[PDB]
Amino acid sequence: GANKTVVVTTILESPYVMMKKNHEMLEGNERYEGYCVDLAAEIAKHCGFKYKLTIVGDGKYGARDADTKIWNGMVGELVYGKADIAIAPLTITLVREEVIDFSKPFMSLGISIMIKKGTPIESAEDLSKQTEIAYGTLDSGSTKEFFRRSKIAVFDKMWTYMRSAEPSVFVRTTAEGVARVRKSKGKYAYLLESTMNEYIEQRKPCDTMKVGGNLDSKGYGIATPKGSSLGTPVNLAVLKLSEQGVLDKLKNKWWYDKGECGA
Amino acid sequence: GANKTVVVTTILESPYVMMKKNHEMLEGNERYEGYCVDLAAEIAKHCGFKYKLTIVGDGKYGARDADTKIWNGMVGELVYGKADIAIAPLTITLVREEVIDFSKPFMSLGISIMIKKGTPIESAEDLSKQTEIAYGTLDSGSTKEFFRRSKIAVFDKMWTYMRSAEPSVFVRTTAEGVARVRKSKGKYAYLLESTMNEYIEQRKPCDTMKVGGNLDSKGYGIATPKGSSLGTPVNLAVLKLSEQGVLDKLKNKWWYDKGECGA
Ligand SMILES: O=C(Cn1nc(C(F)(F)F)c2c1CCCC2)Nc1sc2c(c1C(=O)N[C@@H]1CCNC1)CCCC2
Ligand SMILES: N[C@@H](CCC(=O)O)C(=O)O
Ligand SMILES: N[C@@H](CCC(=O)O)C(=O)O
Repeated sequence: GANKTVVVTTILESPYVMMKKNHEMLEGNERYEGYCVDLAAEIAKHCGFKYKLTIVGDGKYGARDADTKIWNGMVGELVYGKADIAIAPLTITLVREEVIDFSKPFMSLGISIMIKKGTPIESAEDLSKQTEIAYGTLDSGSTKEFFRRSKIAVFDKMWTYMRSAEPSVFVRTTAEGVARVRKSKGKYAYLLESTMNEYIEQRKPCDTMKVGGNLDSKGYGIATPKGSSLGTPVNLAVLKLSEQGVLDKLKNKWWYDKGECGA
Repeated sequence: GANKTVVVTTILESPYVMMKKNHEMLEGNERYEGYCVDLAAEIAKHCGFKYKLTIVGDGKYGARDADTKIWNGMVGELVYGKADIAIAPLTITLVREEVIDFSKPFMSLGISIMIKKGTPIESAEDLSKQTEIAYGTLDSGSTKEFFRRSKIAVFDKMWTYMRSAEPSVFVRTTAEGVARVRKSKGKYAYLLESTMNEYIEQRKPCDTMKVGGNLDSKGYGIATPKGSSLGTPVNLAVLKLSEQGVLDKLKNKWWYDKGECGA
């Protein structure tokens, strides 16, 4: 029927969506800033809809429980009808593609290694061949699943270690993973997406580093419930924004214009 | 109805599809080798179909004539019903997305600069600010369209030069562009996709080089006629192959295992 205000699910993840310092001063969409806040505005303008940004209730990206088969996170909010679109750093994966629609990618990324500066690790192979430096991933996301399902020798070796490590090497939020790298004196390395790694690398106190090549190559897509009428126009908008250079401009805005660690 | 032999349109473009040295000895799909030959085999296996590789009649990727509105190339072969699927380095673009279906990307690329080794050019900006070194693109493709439609200062400046340059800076095939770089003594630079640039860089006589960062960021997708039943299973196959590491393995096979210029 007639156009309705679109409910957008997203996640507090820097620099994609961040609470403005004075958010209690503010209301609605104005509380938030970042790459995905800007992207949401652009997509909405190019598709002719009004929208409401909402932070996913459980603070998760989206995973399906093996027993209950229930989806959590942003994927859950789409699947169960709580939100109309997810505009966030949501990784395109096979298991998700089967239950939600994805746009063509608006940003590329790969799994990558974050270290505290001076940590004697250059690669995944290096991590896998030692035990003094612990390492882990975010839970309820595509990185954890990557290791869990990998049949590649090095990554299987890493997963075999991570799943049984004590204390737990897994974290609830990216900020938690970063905090642990920073506070563990080089004895913890964090496996996270290159995009987030490269952002943090240019933030004070300038004490972390991305090392080695990416472990995989993929992208984030804008997600809609399977068969939603929003899917087509949203996909065209992403392609138009890409071709206009708008996506590149926004990356510059939120990553390198935000750089606090020099050149 | 019942499963039918799938007609695959593709293009002779190294290392994606190449005629085996002894092709006149061979018949059908066995005449060809390369990344997209291997990908076609994998996609067909994972989707449960039989197929016939065919080289696009006009040797073009696909562009729409401004007057007649007729599509040429591989895109034309899909649009007019001559082929069931395109498995090739076919760039995902807005204008194409509106007339054909694309899988999620199976390979990333960006527009890039090829020079003869020793050419005093480091960037697009460098090319745009001089006239002694000519430069151009392939015709009937996404790179030419990129420059034609760009509102970005440097690229508009480049397009303004390229469209009126004499003699023509445009070429019919990638091999032609490469031949011209190689034979023009540093007085021609070629604008082509990073994937093709990086392949040629590792081929004898080892006299070309990719310089500067990419001008854009995008990907190739597997294409089907709009609404075709093949689209869904093909897209899942691409994601599965990505997640299994098969796409990375095939890239290594055809780019770096094929490297003739040392380390
Ligand atoms: O192909 C990719 C990344 N990418 N994404 C995927 C997957 F979709 F997640 F499966 C895969 C790859 C590569 C390897 C195979 C699987 N990236 C792609 S394709 C593509 C775009 C962009 C992109 O990042 N977006 C650019 C990056 C900079 N500005 C926006 C933009 C529109 C045209 C098609
Ligand atoms: N982008 C990931 C979350 C981050 C991670 O898993 O490292 C996802 O969509 O699940
Ligand atoms: N991949 C391009 C062809 C190569 C180019 O334009 O540089 C296309 O699909 O049109």
